[PDB]
Amino acid sequence: KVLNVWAMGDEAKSLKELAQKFTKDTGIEVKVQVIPWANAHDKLLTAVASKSGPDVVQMGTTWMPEFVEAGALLDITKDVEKSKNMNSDLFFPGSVKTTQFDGKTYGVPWYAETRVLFYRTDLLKKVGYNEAPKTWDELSDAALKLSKRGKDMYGFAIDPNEQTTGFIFGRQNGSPLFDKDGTPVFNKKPFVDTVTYLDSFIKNGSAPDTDLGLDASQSFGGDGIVPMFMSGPWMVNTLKDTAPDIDGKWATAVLPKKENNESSLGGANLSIFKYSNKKDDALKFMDYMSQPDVQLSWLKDTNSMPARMDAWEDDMLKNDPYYKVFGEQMKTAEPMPLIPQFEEIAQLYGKSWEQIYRGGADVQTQMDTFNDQVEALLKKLEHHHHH
Ligand SMILES: OC[C@H]1O[C@@H](O[C@H]2[C@H](O[C@H]3[C@H](O[C@@H]4[C@@H](O)[C@H](O)[C@@H](CO)O[C@@H]4O)O[C@H](CO)[C@@H](O)[C@@H]3O)O[C@H](CO)[C@@H](O)[C@@H]2O)[C@H](O)[C@@H](O)[C@@H]1O
Ligand SMILES: [Mg+2]
Repeated sequence: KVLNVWAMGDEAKSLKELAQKFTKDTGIEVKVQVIPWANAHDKLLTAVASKSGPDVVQMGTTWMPEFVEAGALLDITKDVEKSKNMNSDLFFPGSVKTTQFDGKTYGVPWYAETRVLFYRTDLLKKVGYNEAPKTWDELSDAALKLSKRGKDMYGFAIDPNEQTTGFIFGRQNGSPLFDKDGTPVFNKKPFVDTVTYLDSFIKNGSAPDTDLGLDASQSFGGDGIVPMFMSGPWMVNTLKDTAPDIDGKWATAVLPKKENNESSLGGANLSIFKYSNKKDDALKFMDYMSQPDVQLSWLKDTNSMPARMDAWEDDMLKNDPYYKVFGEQMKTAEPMPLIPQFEEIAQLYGKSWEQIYRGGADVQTQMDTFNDQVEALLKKLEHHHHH
């Protein structure tokens, strides 16, 4: 009797609230499950293996190609063309790219995100930076200077389990990641030099080489143990809600540049699980949640980025300092490679990064290994497409 919705993290709390109003408005009962992002990919895999799971699923954009490849998401092309709230034409092209495969559409953008630099304005001033670092050389320099405040003080965080980080920096140094032929180029100089660059922060003590176990207010607030980092909109919301002691002492900025300062485009879509016996009510739910006023309500409350383009004309999105930075960054933000093995490739990058930063492996050598692993994965997939 109940429409099952799987959602993730902090956003799923807003979705649960909205779903309560949906149930009041339509009479359709809805149970929203809240799944940590850390566990979600495994939970999705289990649902696919068992063909049992939710009716509506919040899908991280980077996993769209995987779960379309697996046949787990319903083709909703005809249905979204005929909604006035879910039509692809309303959304940013980069967001739409995460939903469309071989001419068919498999979800509706729910929110977008991109990654920006968060920095303590007061602490950067004290090391001679009146504005955020704007190049790789400046990020390195400021970070190293901030790390000299003390043995347990740092300058910049590199999250070893953040799928986007290595690949963002790689593209900034001109690596396409995969060349025109689909061949991975992780062992070519642009990428190798990127990973050397990131390792430089570990080697010089300016990025922590273990998880310090601090929440954002404890690491970025107070005396600013970690005084620069990269994140998305959800960290503006977190810091506004949890770090009052640094109100007026931090800001965001666009990413520092190397060749370019491109960031990632991510977020989440709403999709219908292929095996659902509630497809009609799933679509009603998605249409309702795509109402522009329903969207803007929760988006602005959480400082989140709409994937719907006309939302950006809203006075807050044009004039709020955080939204100005996100909007600027979004102009050039690109999805991670939209390939069905992305997550597994990212996890492989993670292992290789750990061999380097913790194991002391030579970067070129480890990138040769990693690139071979990736090529092997791609061949393994190709073979499934050639029976
Ligand atoms: O990778 C799948 C999917 O990720 C989306 O990013 C979402 C982000 O998830 C990242 C995670 O963030 C956590 C946060 O969820 C958690 O509440 C706090 C406190 O525990 O810690 C982090 O900040 O970070 C890990 C790396 O450590 C990363 O793997 C996750 O992707 O969570 C945000 C808060 O819910 C979401 O706003 C954000 O969308 C991408 O947007 C999407 O493209 C990816 O497919
Ligand atoms: Mg130090």
